[PDB]
Amino acid sequence: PLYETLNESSAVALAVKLGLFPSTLTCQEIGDGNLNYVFHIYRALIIKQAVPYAPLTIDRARIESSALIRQGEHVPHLVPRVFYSDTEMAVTVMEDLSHLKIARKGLIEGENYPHLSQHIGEFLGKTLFYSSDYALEPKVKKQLVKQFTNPELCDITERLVFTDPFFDHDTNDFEEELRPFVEKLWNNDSVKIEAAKLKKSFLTSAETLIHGDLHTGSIFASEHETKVIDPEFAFYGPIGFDVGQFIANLFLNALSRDGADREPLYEHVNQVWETFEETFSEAWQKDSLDVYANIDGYLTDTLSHIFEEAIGFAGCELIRRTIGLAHVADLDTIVPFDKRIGRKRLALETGTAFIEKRSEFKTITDVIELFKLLVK
Amino acid sequence: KTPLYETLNESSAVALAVKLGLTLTCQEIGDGNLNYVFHIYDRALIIKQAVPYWPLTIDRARIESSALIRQGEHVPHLVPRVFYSDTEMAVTVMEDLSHLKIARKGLIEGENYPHLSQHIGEFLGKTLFYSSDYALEPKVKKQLVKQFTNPELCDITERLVFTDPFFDHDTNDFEEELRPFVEKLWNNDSVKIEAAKLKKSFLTSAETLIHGDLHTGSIFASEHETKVIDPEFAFYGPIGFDVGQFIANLFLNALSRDGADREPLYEHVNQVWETFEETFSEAWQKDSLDVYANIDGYLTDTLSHIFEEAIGFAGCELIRRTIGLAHVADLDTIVPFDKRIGRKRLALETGTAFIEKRSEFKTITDVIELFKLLVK
Ligand SMILES: Nc1ncnc2c1ncn2[C@@H]1O[C@H](COP(=O)(O)OP(=O)(O)O)[C@@H](O)[C@H]1O
Ligand SMILES: Nc1ncnc2c1ncn2[C@@H]1O[C@H](COP(=O)(O)OP(=O)(O)O)[C@@H](O)[C@H]1O
Ligand SMILES: [Ho]
Ligand SMILES: [Ho]
Ligand SMILES: [Ho]
Ligand SMILES: [Ho]
Repeated sequence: PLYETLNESSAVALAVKLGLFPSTLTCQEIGDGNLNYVFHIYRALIIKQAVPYAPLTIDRARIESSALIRQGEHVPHLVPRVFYSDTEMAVTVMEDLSHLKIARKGLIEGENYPHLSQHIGEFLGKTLFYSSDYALEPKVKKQLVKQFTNPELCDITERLVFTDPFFDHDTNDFEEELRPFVEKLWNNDSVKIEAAKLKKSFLTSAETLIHGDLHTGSIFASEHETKVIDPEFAFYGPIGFDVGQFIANLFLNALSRDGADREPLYEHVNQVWETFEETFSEAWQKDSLDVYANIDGYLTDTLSHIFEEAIGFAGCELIRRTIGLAHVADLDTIVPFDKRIGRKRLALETGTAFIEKRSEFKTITDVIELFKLLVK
Repeated sequence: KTPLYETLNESSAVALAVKLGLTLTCQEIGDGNLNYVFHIYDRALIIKQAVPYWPLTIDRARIESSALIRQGEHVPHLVPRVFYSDTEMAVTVMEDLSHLKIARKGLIEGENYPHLSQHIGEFLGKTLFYSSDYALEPKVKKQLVKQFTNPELCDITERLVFTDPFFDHDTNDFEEELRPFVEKLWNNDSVKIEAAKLKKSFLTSAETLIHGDLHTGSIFASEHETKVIDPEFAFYGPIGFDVGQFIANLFLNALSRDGADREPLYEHVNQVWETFEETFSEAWQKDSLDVYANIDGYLTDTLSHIFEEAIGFAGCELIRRTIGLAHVADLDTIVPFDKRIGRKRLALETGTAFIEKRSEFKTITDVIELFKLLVK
């Protein structure tokens, strides 16, 4: 069996064997998860390897490499370069981005990252367009669907984002002071029917190759640079999903802040939708293969559908990150405790509003303005 | 080793039937040029084989065999039994149904087939449910999507049903007397935008394993029996598609008839929707895996979505069959010529109305009553 877990030594040996170094090197394992090692080798390099836990298939490393390379074809400046990949060893050798900070960390420290939304909006519009039926011959697209089928990672999302938070399930994790509001959600038939439909779309709508986990902890940032990483959840899913999960995580950071310190984030939500729409639209007009593409009003109705699902998926992400298994540092580190519970209540209520009202919003401004009203 | 595909003849077809262990006479009775259908007698047997030669791979035989077997697990009384299949030779050995008549032929001859809609409604509700995410564990369903990926047959449909009739494309085929009305369709931006969305759903909504070409020429019928055949177009697609294609073909036959003779067809349109809804609903109650399934109103909204798409897909089928490459004998055999033109103009008009107004109908009766008024 060809798979063997690497260490700092064999990681160095792999790097030299690839001719990526002469080589005089030091290696430190710097990963923060329990299912991947990330080896930093210092010119520098990163080698990421999936571990079986021996649980989750090491096949996600094939998806991740393939996803990163595909993203690199259209937005090379917004993803790490890949130098080597191997499915059997479950390895991706890629560009070192140690000079950057994970965006969630920076944002909690109070960095504002002026270009974050412009860069992520571009990432969203080009990646989501160029792997769609709008951009690709349909027989080609259908092969990519097979190639990026991701049953085990999709299973995590289907459960965590779309199901468990809405019921009294074992995976949930919330303070007992939130229970009155949590049980309010559980008893809300109409929001749950809506969460069901959004889930159905997640299950069935193979529109493009999505990132599948595009939150602020999956992005590197500094003043001038942005890089998206860790596309292990990539599969063919709804266009609105990456847009919505990103947006929710900007709202999650706003909720961790107070007063006028929230404005940079509200500005990020506006600018990211704006940039997504502009970017998707330029691509659509330049590169669409569809005979229907140029019919007046078709791009518009298409964007309206993506906008609506995006808001619904943001609602689920807001709710999921508050009371489910996998939380965010933005909410969990708010102090004092009573203030934390207050803001977590607001994440629940705004997420609910987003799900229920998603088709009523006409612009991103309506979304921002409604959120601001609720969180006053 | 070597390539194993070889075209069968009447002799080698008999030799295979005996080698399988299943004094004989053989006649090839196929009506297309892409398949041979060998009838073997004395008890009887059918052997279908794909021909390589619209050039089309023999891979469709693999789809068809596996689609037939899957349909048979839930509705064995509504599909021919499969005794043997082989992907390399591209053969399906199946139950003889020569005591039955192709439904389109029988309907044009004036057969009414009292149970046709009862039987097709059940086929529709059970096949479409039990292969969906509602019925299957999502990891299981996702592998069935790979297995029934059908790029070439889908390409036919995406072109013929959803694209070509709506523009001045070379595949179209209509009398020059229809041109004023045909060009009216081509210039209709708002209906084309809706055809585009219906297509997008065909391209992207992997909800269930559908038959993909369920018209009246794909069904065997007698007074007491119904059998669905030729699921070569099978893939993971929108639930409403089979429902809508079938419905459109009942309306196509109605248009070929006059006056009081149309009523058994209108009753079939009503009964097939009713029975589909009943059958799908019973299945939903008894066999859903979804925690969301029994939330009051969710089955209802789900059926409303299927109903809407089904009417829009019916619109496309009505138009497609009238002016596209592949016509229907119901319309093309209408006499005299001017009557044929009149009825073909109405198929275009009702199809357009179906596409445009699909979300405004509340019941199947609404659909039947609008059709009746348009074809007075
Ligand atoms: N290309 C890289 N350059 C520098 N550090 C990286 C790089 N990729 C990952 N890391 C570090 O390792 C951590 C975990 O990486 P990630 O790809 O998210 O692994 P996991 O999928 O296990 O979460 C990141 O937060 C980051 O600090
Ligand atoms: N199981 C069967 N029993 C009896 N006749 C059959 C059977 N299957 C097909 N046929 C006959 O052969 C014709 C062609 O079958 P079909 O499966 O529709 O092939 P094609 O894909 O080439 O149209 C049918 O219209 C029918 O007359
Ligand atoms: Ho990560
Ligand atoms: Ho990851
Ligand atoms: Ho056929
Ligand atoms: Ho066929």
